[PDB]
Amino acid sequence: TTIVALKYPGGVVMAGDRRSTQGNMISGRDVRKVYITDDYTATGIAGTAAVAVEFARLYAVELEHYEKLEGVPLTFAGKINRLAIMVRGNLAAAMQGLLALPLLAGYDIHASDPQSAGRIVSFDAAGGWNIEEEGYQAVGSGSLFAKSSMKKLYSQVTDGDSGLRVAVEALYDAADDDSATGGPDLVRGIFPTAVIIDADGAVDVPESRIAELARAIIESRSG
Amino acid sequence: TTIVALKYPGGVVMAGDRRSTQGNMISGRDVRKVYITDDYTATGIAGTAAVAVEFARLYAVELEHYEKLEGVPLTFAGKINRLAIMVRGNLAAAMQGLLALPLLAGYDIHASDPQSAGRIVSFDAAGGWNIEEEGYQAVGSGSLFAKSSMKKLYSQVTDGDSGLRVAVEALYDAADDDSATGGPDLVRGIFPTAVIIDADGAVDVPESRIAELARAIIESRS
Amino acid sequence: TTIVALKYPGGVVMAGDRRSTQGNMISGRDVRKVYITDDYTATGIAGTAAVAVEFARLYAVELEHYEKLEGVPLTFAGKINRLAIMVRGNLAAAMQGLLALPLLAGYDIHASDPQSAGRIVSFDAAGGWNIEEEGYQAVGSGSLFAKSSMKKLYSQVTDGDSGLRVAVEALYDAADDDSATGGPDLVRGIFPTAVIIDADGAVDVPESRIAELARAIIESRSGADTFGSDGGEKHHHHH
Amino acid sequence: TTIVALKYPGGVVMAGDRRSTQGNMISGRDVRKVYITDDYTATGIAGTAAVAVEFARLYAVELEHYEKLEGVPLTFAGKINRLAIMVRGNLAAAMQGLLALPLLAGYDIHASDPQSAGRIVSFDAAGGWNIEEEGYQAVGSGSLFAKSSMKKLYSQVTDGDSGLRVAVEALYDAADDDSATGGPDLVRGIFPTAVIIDADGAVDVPESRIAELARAIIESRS
Amino acid sequence: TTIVALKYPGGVVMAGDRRSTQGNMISGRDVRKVYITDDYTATGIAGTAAVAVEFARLYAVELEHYEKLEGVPLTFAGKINRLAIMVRGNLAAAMQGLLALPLLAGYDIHASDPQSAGRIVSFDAAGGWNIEEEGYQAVGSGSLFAKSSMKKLYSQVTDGDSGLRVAVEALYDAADDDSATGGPDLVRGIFPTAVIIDADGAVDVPESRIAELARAIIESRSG
Amino acid sequence: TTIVALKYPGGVVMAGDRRSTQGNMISGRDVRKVYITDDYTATGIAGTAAVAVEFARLYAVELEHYEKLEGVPLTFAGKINRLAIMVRGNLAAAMQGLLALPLLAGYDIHASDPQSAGRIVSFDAAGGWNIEEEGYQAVGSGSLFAKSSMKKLYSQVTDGDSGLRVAVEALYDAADDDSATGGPDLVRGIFPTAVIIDADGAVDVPESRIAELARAIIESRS
Amino acid sequence: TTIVALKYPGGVVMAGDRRSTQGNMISGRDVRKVYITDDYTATGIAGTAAVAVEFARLYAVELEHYEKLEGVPLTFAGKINRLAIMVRGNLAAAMQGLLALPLLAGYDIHASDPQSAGRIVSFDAAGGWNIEEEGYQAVGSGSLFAKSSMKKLYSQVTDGDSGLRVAVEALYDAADDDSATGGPDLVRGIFPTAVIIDADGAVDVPESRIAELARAIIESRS
Amino acid sequence: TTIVALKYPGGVVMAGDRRSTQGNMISGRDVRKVYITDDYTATGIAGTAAVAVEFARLYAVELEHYEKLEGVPLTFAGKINRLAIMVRGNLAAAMQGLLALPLLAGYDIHASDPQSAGRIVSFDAAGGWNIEEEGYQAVGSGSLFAKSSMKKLYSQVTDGDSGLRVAVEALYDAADDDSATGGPDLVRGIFPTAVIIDADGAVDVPESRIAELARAIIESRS
Ligand SMILES: *C(=O)[C@]1([C@@H](O)[C@@H]2C=CCCC2)NC(=O)[C@H](CC)[C@]1(C)O
Ligand SMILES: *C(=O)[C@]1([C@@H](O)[C@@H]2C=CCCC2)NC(=O)[C@H](CC)[C@]1(C)O
Ligand SMILES: *C(=O)[C@]1([C@@H](O)[C@@H]2C=CCCC2)NC(=O)[C@H](CC)[C@]1(C)O
Ligand SMILES: *C(=O)[C@]1([C@@H](O)[C@@H]2C=CCCC2)NC(=O)[C@H](CC)[C@]1(C)O
Ligand SMILES: *C(=O)[C@]1([C@@H](O)[C@@H]2C=CCCC2)NC(=O)[C@H](CC)[C@]1(C)O
Ligand SMILES: *C(=O)[C@]1([C@@H](O)[C@@H]2C=CCCC2)NC(=O)[C@H](CC)[C@]1(C)O
Ligand SMILES: *C(=O)[C@]1([C@@H](O)[C@@H]2C=CCCC2)NC(=O)[C@H](CC)[C@]1(C)O
Ligand SMILES: *C(=O)[C@]1([C@@H](O)[C@@H]2C=CCCC2)NC(=O)[C@H](CC)[C@]1(C)O
Repeated sequence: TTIVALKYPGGVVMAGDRRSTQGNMISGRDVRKVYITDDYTATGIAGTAAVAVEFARLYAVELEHYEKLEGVPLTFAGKINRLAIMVRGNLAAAMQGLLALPLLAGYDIHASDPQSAGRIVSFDAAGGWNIEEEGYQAVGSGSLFAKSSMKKLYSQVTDGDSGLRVAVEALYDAADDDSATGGPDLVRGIFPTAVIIDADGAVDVPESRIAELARAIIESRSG
Repeated sequence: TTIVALKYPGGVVMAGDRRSTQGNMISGRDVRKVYITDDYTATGIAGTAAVAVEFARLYAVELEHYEKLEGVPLTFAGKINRLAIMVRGNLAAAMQGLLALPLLAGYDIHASDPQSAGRIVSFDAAGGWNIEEEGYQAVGSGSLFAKSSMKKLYSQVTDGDSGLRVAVEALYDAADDDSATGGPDLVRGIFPTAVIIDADGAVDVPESRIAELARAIIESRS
Repeated sequence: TTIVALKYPGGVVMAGDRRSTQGNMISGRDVRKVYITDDYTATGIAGTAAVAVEFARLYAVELEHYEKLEGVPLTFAGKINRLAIMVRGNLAAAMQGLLALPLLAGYDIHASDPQSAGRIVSFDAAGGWNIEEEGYQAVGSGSLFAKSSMKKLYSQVTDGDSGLRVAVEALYDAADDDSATGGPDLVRGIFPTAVIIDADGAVDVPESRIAELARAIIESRSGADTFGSDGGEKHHHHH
Repeated sequence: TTIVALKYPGGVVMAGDRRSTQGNMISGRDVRKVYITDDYTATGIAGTAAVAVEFARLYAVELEHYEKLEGVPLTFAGKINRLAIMVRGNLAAAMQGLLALPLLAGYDIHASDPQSAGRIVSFDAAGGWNIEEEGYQAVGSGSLFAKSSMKKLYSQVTDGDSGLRVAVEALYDAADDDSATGGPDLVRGIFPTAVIIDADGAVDVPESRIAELARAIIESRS
Repeated sequence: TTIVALKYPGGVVMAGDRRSTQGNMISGRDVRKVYITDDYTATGIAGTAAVAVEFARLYAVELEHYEKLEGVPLTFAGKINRLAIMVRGNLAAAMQGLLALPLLAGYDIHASDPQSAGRIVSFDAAGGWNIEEEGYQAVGSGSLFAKSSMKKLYSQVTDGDSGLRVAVEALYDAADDDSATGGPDLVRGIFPTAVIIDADGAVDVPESRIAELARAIIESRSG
Repeated sequence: TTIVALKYPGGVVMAGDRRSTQGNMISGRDVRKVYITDDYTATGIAGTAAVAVEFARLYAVELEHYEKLEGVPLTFAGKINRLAIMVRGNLAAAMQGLLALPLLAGYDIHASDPQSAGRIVSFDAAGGWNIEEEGYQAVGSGSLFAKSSMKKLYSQVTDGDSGLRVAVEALYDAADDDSATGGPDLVRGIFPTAVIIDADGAVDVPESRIAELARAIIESRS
Repeated sequence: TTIVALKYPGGVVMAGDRRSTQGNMISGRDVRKVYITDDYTATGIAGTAAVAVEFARLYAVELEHYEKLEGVPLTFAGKINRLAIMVRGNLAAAMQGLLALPLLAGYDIHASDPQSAGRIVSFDAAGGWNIEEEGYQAVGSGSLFAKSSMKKLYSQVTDGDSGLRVAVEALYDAADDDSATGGPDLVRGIFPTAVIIDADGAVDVPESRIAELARAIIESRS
Repeated sequence: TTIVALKYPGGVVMAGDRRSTQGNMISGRDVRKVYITDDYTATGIAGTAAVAVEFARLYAVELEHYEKLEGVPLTFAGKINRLAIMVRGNLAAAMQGLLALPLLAGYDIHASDPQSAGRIVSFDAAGGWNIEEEGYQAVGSGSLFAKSSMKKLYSQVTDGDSGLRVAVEALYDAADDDSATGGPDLVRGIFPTAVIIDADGAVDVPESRIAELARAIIESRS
């Protein structure tokens, strides 16, 4: 698994691979690992699928629940805290192998400066969180490969589209070096999924845009 | 890893993938796992990379050693026995994680009927061997996928070329389902290696022929 | 054990073998592993026999329970969630050798496009589920053999009968390679069971069509075996 | 695995199934488990395949080795003792999972009464042996089913052919109840192998004869 | 990690490095480990990030909670006891690898002599506390190097400014000998954080001030 | 520790960091980890220092020993085999926490094409070796960061100087992400060491050249 | 750690060292280990710092709590029992390494004979207590050294001042032989603390008096 | 234990504390840990006393043995290697708890520049050695304190006497923070021992010079 997230001027993008495995066996090729959790946030999760999925589903319900009860959404800091508490609650199970780690991306409508209102937050198994300041982050078995790739490509990020391209290329580098991360599948037409979030909210990136970027990356390296 | 071998009218073909890993990490993309061990035999090995390479190397030396000392090569049965003894000798080390399992393919110049002189032999960790009679075999983490694929494609094998095509497609199916087996890499131009053996001896299959077959398999599935 | 499920234009079919074992011993030859759980869904279970039967029985009760209480059946997504929660609830027991894994097949009456309303969903021990979209799935010790077989035969599925045939052939290939899966028993007349589900609902497939399909698969392999050889050599002859 | 042996008036018959497995997986369908070890004896072996084959191969060499060195074959009791010593020698390996148990069938040319010169001997992991006196014996995971079947069918053995039939039916019952034992495979035409030994020596039973008995048992149960 | 604290005439200073690691990997470069917990106290924490952060957050809430309920802030001794009880409460978890150890610095408004009203308190895993009487203390994997450095530099601490400079140099020595403690990062412009507390209260030291001190220390040792 | 090696047109460069640690403690700042082992080869080693230093020293003696005894140096393949055998010989100790892994760089004087005569070989704990074909390799705790960095920078390598620059930058990237790898120390004036090998032999890269490259990388990133 | 207590005509004195350690490291030099727990009692504690401090603090609160609620202080026997019960309550934690052992010294206002109203009570991990009647006692890693020293010096105790001198010299002897007990630190001017208790109540001994005695002991041994 | 060594213009000095312990108990106050091992070298050892003494004794014999046999002393590099091999030989025992680590100080008569001919070499449990390049080193439980102290005082070393003073002060700081290292004992008149080595050879520093330095350090800190 590999999930990446990066900030660009005016927003944030999060993308994830489609592979699921059982030991060495490829058991899934179209899993979606990045979810829009509310109008301004997306959650990507690595680790045990059952827990990962529950986290994303319960977390979206909890965010909207607060909103309906209180009339206003939680502040970004409050959203982070709720995710952290949810991860912390799974600590015992995690020690027993049901370990799941989310990566949170969002756009803070209340931030002072809009161009930098993008947010990336990582979490550890005990519920510790860290608001990323370096511009990008990644979780999963291919995360180190992805991060070392973004380290070299990040300077090319100037807007949402160059942001998305660097994210897809980082996932491509993760797949190139980590057999547990799925690369673009040209035969079946399956590609990484991605969410972009800016002042207008969180939106799924259309598969055809990702397909085009992936094919370009492949062609480019083919020579 | 996946190494396959299958028999076709007049000979045998053995093909192997190119991937090496360390845990989930892809650590190699061009490893050669199939070796010509003498004029009429090829060995493909799965398992611990260090042990596999050493088995193939020592085994070829042992075969030629006998030939130079005695003036004639070992009978095919003798070749099988030496490889089995070599595997048996690694049993202790294997239980400690140094396990390697070879797959042997050959053409028996002394067999009565030439069209069926092809031989495929598999081995277990204790040195047990079995001369295959169903037409094909495979070893490695992708072997079950490869064998289930060849079970459906084998009736198409009628000569060396259709044999080669089915072998490459079996490796393609193994890579499709086993993350530890490498599929054809069109970006880097790296494909499975293969050896064909018939009455004229063992010869490495040129990469261009495999690339061709691989692209046709991919085109067909898209 | 092997349970398979596959989608065909307009529906879905699920079929299961009949073997039960205790170690190497064959302890049962007529176990039924595929259940109609409601009018539009079937459940096939692999693993610990005791837990498997209980999951199917309790799940059917839970689906009907909701229907009687609320006046309407659960949406397909809700059916999936309930089965996932039930599996998750057995996680402790499963880590202690009581593990069971279900495979769910259904027809979604509320799906937009009827020809593809067929649904196949797999589950892992922790309750994780995945709606299958490659057309087929299988669970049990013979599942890898069944899936590799279906991978090569799936392009032949064009309707319910060809789908049934392919499912039976996949079970046949699983039994051919997995000693824990039972093949067709011609001496006793026992064959895999199957359920077909389409817009008119889930129905058990009659034993006689499955028996016919099975003998046809066997005669066909018998013929191919004689036609074939080992790179030219034939080591056995039928007599 | 299931190997059976039974005495009939004037000789003995030994038959074995063809299945090899690795966990639940069927890894082989034509394995031969019964060997003619010398002119008057056959050995069938169950357990670890590597070791089983070595035993049979080494044992035949040892019997013929004695014969060439001393000019005469070992007495039947001496043949038993050598086999026992070979099994005992594998005891450490066996406790480590490489356990193989042979079943020995023979015809004693030096026995006083020819009609009963047939011999069946079983062995345990420590090298203990027992000359069977009840008429039949079996080894392997399906042995209990085979023995209970022979217990009911043994009164039908009156000569070599009815003995061969009972042995095949015992293997059929073992496969019917033990998933590790292979039944007759009508699709592939593969059947249990058998060896018959009488005053004229040990001979392999032709496959066609076993196929016919197998079909009659199946028809009869159908 | 290294957190240092030292008393100077009239107050106290606490400074912390910015590194977070996962095994040998540097996983963070801008973590803040020193928090102002109330108007007159600061808490620096080493160990498990998740527990560390939760300690500081809950501790700040608990101190203000008492103040709002009772109308007056807790005495300094009461503040120490509350932190000790919180640490003790994590002992079972700590034995499971979730260990966190705080270092408390404060200014006691009720102390008789103002020049020495500065306070430094250390804590062990069982909730034991000790009010430091030798002028400085440190916690974390680089604490012994920091303390041995302050032992030689402490006589130079005559006021809050030289106290801040020494604190920075002790952290510099900790980073020089402990790979788990981060040194000043001149390329990215990231430096240790610090808090100064005197009769006017606790205040964050501006990063620019720390950067100047760090550059000066670096120039000096260069020759 | 991080040691990197990369091929450039006409040769090869190997560079290593200078840090040694004991747990979290920095215990050394000027360790040299890259050695010229003969006129055309360099060895860099990661792992337990006592064993690493021993391996480089013993290996250079072995290479020269052969040369003096036989009158000619070992072929490159033979040099690889000797290093592999030495590593294999330490396996028991390595499972005991004494593990050391070398990285070998060389220039093959007997290679057909001089521009590509550069060689990079990696080794695993069991003595398995692999001649690298992707152009670069790295060993040590910072190796993955270094390899990911070189993957993006490798296309800039057109000669020995750009090759050296990319190697230093890879080490810089390794130190930026791995606390166990030492970055350039501007205060003390200590920098990574490097060896360049081309048709004229292996020569140590002067510290001043490395220092200029390091400063340029630092200025570039700030 | 070392805490000593001894009876003198008319009262009792308790004194403790100032060292705290973490393994071999000296982590503290001014810890106070002897507390006045009520007007007529002092408690000194050895073992886990966290537990010892909590024992002294909770115990003082419990004694005064009883006094305020009931209007009169607990009898000396009651005070002993409360401390024993508190120690017993820590048993589980103590078996887990959180072990602390108190030493209690007091003056019993209700005793018949005032010259001997001094009391010293020791405690074990399970809450067992013992009223010491031999004149002195000590707890901590240096206690055996302190007791053997007091055994030889005790006959010199004739009043409060000589009692104080013997206590300080016993702590001196403990520090002389036990690296975990701190000696008088002349450089920093830190000395053992002490509490004296007689008919007028418990009072802290001024540091200057202890420093004086310590200097005299050192002069004497020089 | 703490043993320090530092280079000064023209030579080197090595000094060690005098304490030996058994658990928390001080079991010795006058142990000598620094030995002159030949005319130009001194060895200081920490760890298990039995093994430490054996090392110093055996090593001095080995150095002189070579000299008598070959007519010339070993080069400094050879002396290092011999000590390393001796340490490596104790690795199995060290794992079992008999761990001893030497620190080597010497003056290399064959060095090009005399003012810097001083040498300091440290060793790890596996026999790994490192020629110190930053001016000083220390071994033992108080070594980190001693090194952090020398890091601040080293710029004061300008000759043999200031180097000896700084070495004594570093040992004083080690004793101040490590209960296992002995400080100057003014009551008994026992101080750290030291060896100075320059072009004229290794000589023991007279106790009176060390006593004066120690008393001055103590008064200074008072
Ligand atoms: C990824 O972390 C991975 C996925 O299978 C899993 C599936 C769906 C969404 C959550 C992530 N988890 C694992 O355990 C695999 C094995 C290493 C995986 C492919 O990495
Ligand atoms: C295959 O068996 C595999 C290869 O890495 C290895 C490399 C070279 C030749 C021998 C075979 N061995 C392993 O351990 C991997 C993980 C399961 C592998 C990719 O399958
Ligand atoms: C299959 O999964 C299998 C069946 O015995 C069992 C029986 C009835 C319904 C649920 C499935 N379960 C087992 O434990 C056997 C051994 C691996 C089995 C035949 O596979
Ligand atoms: C039988 O004993 C069996 C055979 O696989 C084996 C193969 C060839 C000749 C010797 C016997 N051994 C096993 O381990 C299997 C599983 C228990 C087996 C099928 O019973
Ligand atoms: C420090 O103690 C350290 C920090 O990562 C951690 C991070 C943020 C605030 C609390 C302290 N904790 C650890 O576990 C690391 C291990 C080497 C650390 C760098 O020392
Ligand atoms: C590197 O591999 C490293 C070095 O300390 C060591 C020292 C000198 C030359 C050989 C390599 N070895 C280790 O054990 C450290 C910790 C993982 C190290 C810094 O990486
Ligand atoms: C003494 O018992 C000792 C002290 O550190 C401790 C500190 C303050 C008051 C209670 C006693 N406790 C220990 O664990 C040390 C090690 C043996 C100690 C110095 O003896
Ligand atoms: C020091 O290393 C130490 C000494 O007792 C010992 C004695 C004589 C010369 C060799 C060194 N070794 C130990 O085991 C003690 C306790 C940890 C010691 C005081 O440190």
